[PDB]
Amino acid sequence: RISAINWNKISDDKDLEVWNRLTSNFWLPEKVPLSNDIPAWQTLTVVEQQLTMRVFTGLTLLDTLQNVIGAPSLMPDALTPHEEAVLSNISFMEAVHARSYSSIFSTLCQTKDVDAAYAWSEENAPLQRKAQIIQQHYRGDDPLKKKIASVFLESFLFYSGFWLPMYFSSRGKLTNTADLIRLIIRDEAVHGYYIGYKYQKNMEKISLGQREELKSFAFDLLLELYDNELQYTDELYAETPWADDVKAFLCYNANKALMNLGYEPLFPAEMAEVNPAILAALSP
Amino acid sequence: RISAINWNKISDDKDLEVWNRLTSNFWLPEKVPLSNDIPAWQTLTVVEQQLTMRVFTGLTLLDTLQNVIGAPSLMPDALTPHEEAVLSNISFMEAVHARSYSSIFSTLCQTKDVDAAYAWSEENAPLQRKAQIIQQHYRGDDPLKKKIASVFLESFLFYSGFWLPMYFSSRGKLTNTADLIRLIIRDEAVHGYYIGYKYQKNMEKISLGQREELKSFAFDLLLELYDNELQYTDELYAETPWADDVKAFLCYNANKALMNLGYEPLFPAEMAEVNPAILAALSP
Repeated sequence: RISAINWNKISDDKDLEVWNRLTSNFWLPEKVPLSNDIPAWQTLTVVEQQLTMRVFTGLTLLDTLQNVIGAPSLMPDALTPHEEAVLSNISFMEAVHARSYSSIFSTLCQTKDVDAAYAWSEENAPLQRKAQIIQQHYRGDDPLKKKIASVFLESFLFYSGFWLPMYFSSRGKLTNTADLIRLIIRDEAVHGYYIGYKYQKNMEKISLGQREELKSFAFDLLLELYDNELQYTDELYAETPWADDVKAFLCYNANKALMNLGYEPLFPAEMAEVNPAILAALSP
Repeated sequence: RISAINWNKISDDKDLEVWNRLTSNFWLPEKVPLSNDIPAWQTLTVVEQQLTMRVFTGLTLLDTLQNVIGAPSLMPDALTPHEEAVLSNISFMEAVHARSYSSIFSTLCQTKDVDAAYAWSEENAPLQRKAQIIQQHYRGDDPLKKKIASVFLESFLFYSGFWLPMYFSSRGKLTNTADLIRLIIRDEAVHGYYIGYKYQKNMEKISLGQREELKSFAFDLLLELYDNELQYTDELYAETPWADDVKAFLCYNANKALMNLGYEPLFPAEMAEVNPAILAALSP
């Protein structure tokens, strides 16, 4: 029996707070003057241009997965009708994120190179492995594992890719593209926070034993994704000097993903130390 | 095997056209200065105020249904990945529509009266009947009937309710609320058009016999919804002089719903003649 939603009877204030944050943060890639990055794009080497297109196709895959499978898989497990509505917004904004990479490709890149990057992503084992792992949990019957997987997608699995536009930005290149990516991050960080909040809400109702099983599962999953991401990073950044920097940014974000789920960080400061210029590019 | 969406390889230009129309038309109820309708609200009679709250709770139910069940039920039947993305936007904007009625209630109405209207909608047989009929098709296994039902929801079933704010607007009352409703209509008319377009695309592939069965089904369904809507209208508008005007507006919109599916109108001009002031309020 479907009932008319009532936003003046909020059972969890967080639902309204996040509804408002996400909807007031609405944007489209057309609002970013991407074409002003053409000059900076021309100063990149062929290897750097290839890297960027490969990175971006990978991010597109993850946003597409989150739009088509991820956010919708969370809907049946919502605690409130307002959460269900927030999830529809999350799903829609994931399609906006995905669409934005095509906006970048269209402005900056040659079609032959973009198509090569799409094909490379179809064949890349580490990329397909992380897509597969997350998808498996979204298709499963355990609602708490779906939320863990979602938080790891939103707060960890994009960041090997987000590093690169932030790096270019710190060097005064592709600054409009970086503005777009910062809009994506602004969404993803709220998504990871909210879904992690809901994970913790749902955990309030389950047994002490299952809580212990899930913490242990969360740590194991993150370690496995982390290992696979190191491999993905090596294959992306091989012909650059940046792999170590990317890896430190992975550890930094891995700790945030854990904190969104309510867990202590796994990665020590010496592994998660990000160049101040990268941090400055994130929050300019 | 999920693949990264590519918006520079559009297989149907309509998908991009509608993506752009709907996303560029993004709005939120907070952008409408609803509180400026408080004075006009105070000039309405108790009977007129009750009518309005009842009308609006009914519309909220239908938007909630379309967000939670309707638009998502169409996703598995999409012809293209871009259509899937447009459907996520449609679903999200239906939640925005639903949320907007709570914005109106919060600004203008007393909570005790709003709650009475919600309860009245739970008990109203004609309202629950149209929700049930549409929901049955959304839960079925016939993708073409889902689209027919959706077009009738978007291009017909809201209009007994949309009449009232358009009427008030023609009389210089609740003009900000009417602006909000016009934003809702702007979305619904595009939704009905696009889903009707897709119905016709999908029909290109089916047998002559099934096409005949579906036309006959569409006419029967619309006649049945029409009869039920006359009853809903009688129960809403009983203590007003407006029932006949509302009914003519129903016939007018019924013909548009049919045209969105590619069919000829059923209702003759003498049944579908809408007061020019109402038409003017729709397109001011």
